[PDB]
This record gives sequence, C-alpha cells and structure tokens, in this order.
Amino acid sequence: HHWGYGKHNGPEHWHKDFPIAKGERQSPVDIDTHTAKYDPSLKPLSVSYDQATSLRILNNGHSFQVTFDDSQDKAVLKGGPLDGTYRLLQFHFHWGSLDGQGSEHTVDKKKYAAELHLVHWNTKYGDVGKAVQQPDGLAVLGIFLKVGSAKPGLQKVVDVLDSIKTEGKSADFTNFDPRGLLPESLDYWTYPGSLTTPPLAECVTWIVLKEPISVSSEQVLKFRKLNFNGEGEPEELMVDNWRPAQPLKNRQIKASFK
Ligand SMILES: CC(=O)[C@H]1CC[C@H]2[C@@H]3CC[C@@H]4C[C@H](OS(N)(=O)=O)CC[C@]4(C)[C@H]3CC[C@]12C
Ligand SMILES: [Zn+2]
Repeated sequence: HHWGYGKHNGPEHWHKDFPIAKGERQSPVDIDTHTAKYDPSLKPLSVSYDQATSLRILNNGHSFQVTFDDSQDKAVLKGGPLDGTYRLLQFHFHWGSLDGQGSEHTVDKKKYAAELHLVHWNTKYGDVGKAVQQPDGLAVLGIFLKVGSAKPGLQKVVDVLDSIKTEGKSADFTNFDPRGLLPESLDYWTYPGSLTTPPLAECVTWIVLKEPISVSSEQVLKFRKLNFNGEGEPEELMVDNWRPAQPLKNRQIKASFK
C-alpha cells in the first residue's frame, strides 16, 4: 500500500508506486574498494557547519530526522565532487534489528550497524522540492556507524528519542551541533545516485566517508525502541529501515584517497 520496510510494502514492492526504483542510477550500492578509482582531481570536502541552526526532531514513520534552518547559507557542503553550494536540510539514520545490518551502502559487501545521512540541496535551484527534480540537486553525506565506544556528540539525540516514539511525533531540538557526528577523516567515495526511500528521485551526488564513527550498544538500542506505527496502533519496532544495495549499472565509484 503506502510503502515501508515490511514483507508486503518493503523495497521489493516500491517499483510499483515509483517505477524509477529500477532506474539507471539508484542508491544505495555496494562500494567495491578495489574497483573504485582514485581520482587525484577530486577536491577535499568542505564542511562548514559552525553556524548550523537545528530546529526540530521528528519521527516520520520511516526514520527520525533532525531538521535545520536552510533559509540561508549557515550549514553548507561544497568542494569534493560538487559544483556550488549545498545547504543542510536535515540528517537522519538507517539501522538494523542487530549490529550486523542497518547500513544502506556496503563496503566490499560489509554491512554496518547504521548509516547517517546528512542531506543537502544545491542553492542554484532555490528550494529542495526543485532540487530533487535535477540530476545535481542534492548531495548526501553518508557516514557509517559501527558499535563499540560511545559517540558523545550523538547522546543529545539519543536522549530525546523517548519523546518521538511513534510516527508524527516531533520535539524542539535547538542548538544541536552536527560536527559532533563526524569522523576524523573526510576521505570519501562518490558516485551519482538517488534518494534511498520513495520517491527514489535520481538527484543525489553521494559522498560516502571511508571512516565510520563508533557508537555504543546503548546508543543504537535507543534507535531500536522507536516505532514505525502511530501512537494507538499495533507496535512494530522501527528497525531494518534500510534499502539493500542496487545494481551499479553504467556507473563509476571514485575515491578521494589512495
Ligand atoms: C518529493 C519532495 O518534496 C522531496 C523534497 C525533499 C525530499 C526529502 C529530503 C530528505 C530525505 C532524503 C531521503 O533520501 S536519502 N535516504 O537518500 O537521504 C529520502 C527521504 C527524504 C525525507 C526526502 C523525501 C522526498 C522530499 C520530501
Ligand atoms: Zn537516508
């Protein structure tokens, strides 16, 4: 029906409502590290998050998201494979029922426990609705999560998830600094792809960082207590909200590093 991640509405059904699901530049993909070409012409990623203004945290029935003020150039991505300036709209995660799955991208078929997406849109298109209709409209910065040591910068997020358990719930989430979610290295892979949920628009320049962040078992367990369902409905844990790897087709994954 309305799409989700279950047996009857999950990724293998999405093509019926969104035929671009079987398109030529779908995401995510497996990153085959030995086949990705080092591109010495790729520039360092420019991440400018000092003036970020977070606004709200929301359970959208498919993930939770932290939304930012994107009405000015306060939190922007540029350089790397990008032409121009991309404003941060929101970040969200994909995660598993257990630590051995949850990421959308894979690395030599390895699945991480979770994947963080920082979603940015190209200011030349003026708004994100316009940007998703363009092949260079969005840049999504993808960061893998493994389970081990706690990520201190994630704790303010984990501590409010009890307040947005079910679909539709939101809360004030001001003064959150997304720099606390970044790994040391900005070494990346890049390829042209898509949104990984409906409507699966082929509008994304993917930038996937090589270095995962570590989060604790206690932090990821709080993700797994969220609910896909709305408040009065049968409880269906929000887990395994990831789309599997899609055919690479006529695409090259480029590495910023040797
Ligand atoms: C159709 C439309 O209006 C677009 C504009 C911004 C898009 C959203 C941007 C933020 C994330 C990106 C996300 O893609 S991902 N997982 O590759 O980062 C798909 C869901 C969602 C909510 C997107 C859904 C479709 C949206 C609402
Ligand atoms: Zn995502």
